Amino acid sequence: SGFRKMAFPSGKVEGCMVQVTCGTTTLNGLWLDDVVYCPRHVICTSEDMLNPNYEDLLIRKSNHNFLVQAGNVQLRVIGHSMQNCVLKLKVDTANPKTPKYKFVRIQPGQTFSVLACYNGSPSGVYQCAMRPNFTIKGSFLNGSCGSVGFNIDYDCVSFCYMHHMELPTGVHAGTDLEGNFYGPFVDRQTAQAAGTDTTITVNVLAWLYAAVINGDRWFLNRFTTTLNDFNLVAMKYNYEPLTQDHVDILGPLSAQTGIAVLDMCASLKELLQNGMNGRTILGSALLEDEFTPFDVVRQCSGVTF
Amino acid sequence: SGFRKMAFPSGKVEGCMVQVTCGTTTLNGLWLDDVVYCPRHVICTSEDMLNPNYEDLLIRKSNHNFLVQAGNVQLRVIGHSMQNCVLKLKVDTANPKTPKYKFVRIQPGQTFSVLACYNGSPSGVYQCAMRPNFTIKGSFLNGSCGSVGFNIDYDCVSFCYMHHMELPTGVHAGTDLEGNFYGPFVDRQTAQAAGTDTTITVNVLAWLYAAVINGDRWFLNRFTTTLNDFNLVAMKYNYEPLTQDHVDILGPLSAQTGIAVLDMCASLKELLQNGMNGRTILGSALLEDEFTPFDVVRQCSGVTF
Ligand SMILES: *C(=N)[C@H](C[C@@H]1CCNC1=O)NC(=O)[C@H](CC(C)C)NC(=O)c1ccc(-c2ccc(OC)cc2)cc1
Ligand SMILES: *C(=N)[C@H](C[C@@H]1CCNC1=O)NC(=O)[C@H](CC(C)C)NC(=O)c1ccc(-c2ccc(OC)cc2)cc1
Repeated sequence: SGFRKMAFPSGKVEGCMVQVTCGTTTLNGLWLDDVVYCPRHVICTSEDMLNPNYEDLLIRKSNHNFLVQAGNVQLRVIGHSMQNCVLKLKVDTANPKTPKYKFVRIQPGQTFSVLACYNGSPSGVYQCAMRPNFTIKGSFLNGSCGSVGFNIDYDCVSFCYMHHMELPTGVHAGTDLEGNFYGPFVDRQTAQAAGTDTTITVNVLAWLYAAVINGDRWFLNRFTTTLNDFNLVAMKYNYEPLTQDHVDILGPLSAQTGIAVLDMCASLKELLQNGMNGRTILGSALLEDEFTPFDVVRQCSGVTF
Repeated sequence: SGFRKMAFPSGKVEGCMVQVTCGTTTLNGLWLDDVVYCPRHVICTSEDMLNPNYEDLLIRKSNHNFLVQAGNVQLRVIGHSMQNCVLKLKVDTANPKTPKYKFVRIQPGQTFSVLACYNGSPSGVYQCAMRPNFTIKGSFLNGSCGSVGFNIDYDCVSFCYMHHMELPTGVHAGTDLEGNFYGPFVDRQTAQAAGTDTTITVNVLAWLYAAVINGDRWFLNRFTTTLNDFNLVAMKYNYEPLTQDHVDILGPLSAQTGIAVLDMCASLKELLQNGMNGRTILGSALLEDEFTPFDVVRQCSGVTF
């Protein structure tokens, strides 16, 4: 076929989104069993987010101060607690649409689908990678907080991300579903540095394998290299160094296409220091690093759920 | 925020996908009310697709020759008919998950979401434009036929596409939900020409507006132009000519950003004949034409469903 950035089907996550209102602040919550999960800054006014003391702010809130709405039907809140940067609301009704689910903390370079939501209603779905510097390059307007990132394994939804804020550079930051931020970020309206981002080398190689499978072969060169030699050029171009663990993850793709990983590194090497000369690869004029080796295999093998 | 290629949430379409088996051929069908829709080449063997006589082939088929499966539950087929290149199977049960829906035939340049499916099970979702030459640049493996393209307006699903085949260039071709192909294509395994594709000019301009809204402004130039002058360069670069209808569609974006459409054309003009000099716009080194002016407004205004 061809190759597109593909999100997981979002139906199972759609059935879990609700609207959470505290005071005049509304955002999105995730309703699983009899618990609703949402960012704790739902309790902040505009003035509060400059420097919030979340413990002090939450003490002024009671259960009935939290309005939780799914569709035109509301849940009754019978308990609340704050875990790290997330707030957990105990409701009197278990979500009849709860899928089989898990909470996972992903690693940098891994990918996931985002269901962007407003007022508890789904708006769109897109695919994201967790950058090495633990930001994501999303698309998020005011009110999008509480939108969640997830993967699906057959029938099981692994939630890995919930959106909390945008950085000065315009990239996005958030937490796992236990409320622990990815990266060194805090939920406060203050200027925060993400630090140098780097290109996910193993993902770029997976994509070059995807290119070969789909007929794009012009970049295949006549050289080879070593891991240390390639990593010398990786460092110069802000690419993650490649390890034997990464070569092993690329192994299935190597063995299907007959191109040794160190040969694919030599092709990438020449691309890095000679550019693309105005050509394209899989329809892009840049090297794409937001497909994992697993994503490539899924798309080229037609995995279903 | 930022700007990504965004698909509609797919939950409403997920509830409509089934598996259709005739003989040893299996593909995807769309179950709406008590009718299942699927490509008519479900009735073909491998040898049949070289030169099929679909009327002759279908006459040998009875209702009970069609196996329709949703999950581990099956539908009983009580009628069949062929409309253009689609087959309609009447079943004894109306889909309890049928959304409010409509069948629409889209225009070239319009966009839609694709729910790629295998064996009746959803695999992923991505966003597509109908090219001016009536192909789509999808991602489709064997067994993906019957996967459908759609848009969503609040609660109503507009089905516009169902996948039938891949072309020699690797692009994809299919029908509306009445079985009429987009483009000059036929459902036969024979070499077919799509003809010269061209770049959707109004979509490129919408994306340049999206860039300005999201902080990318370097391409804003000091020149202007006229419609005829711009179209002279559009023709040279295989861009659709721009009409007053297109300027009018761009009007809301013009009036929000304060950039006259003819000024944005002059910037695009210089980009076309001077290139991007190795810079990027919204993270791309190419001019993107698969966002409509409506898609830009939706993403920058947070439309929900
Ligand atoms: C959830 N509803 C929103 C989602 C964000 C809105 C716009 N795009 C988004 O991703 N979350 C919030 O508004 C956050 C609330 C706090 C309590 C975490 N805050 C922020 O998203 C935020 C924006 C900007 C800045 C910032 C940038 C630059 C400088 O100096 C140059 C200072 C501060 C901080 C926090
Ligand atoms: C549905 N299950 C598939 C989806 C396609 C499979 C692989 N990628 C796809 O999009 N549909 C089919 O296989 C079609 C059945 C007929 C009856 C429409 N046929 C084709 O998809 C097809 C592939 C290739 C060619 C072809 C290409 C080049 C040349 O000469 C250079 C001749 C023929 C024709 C049809």
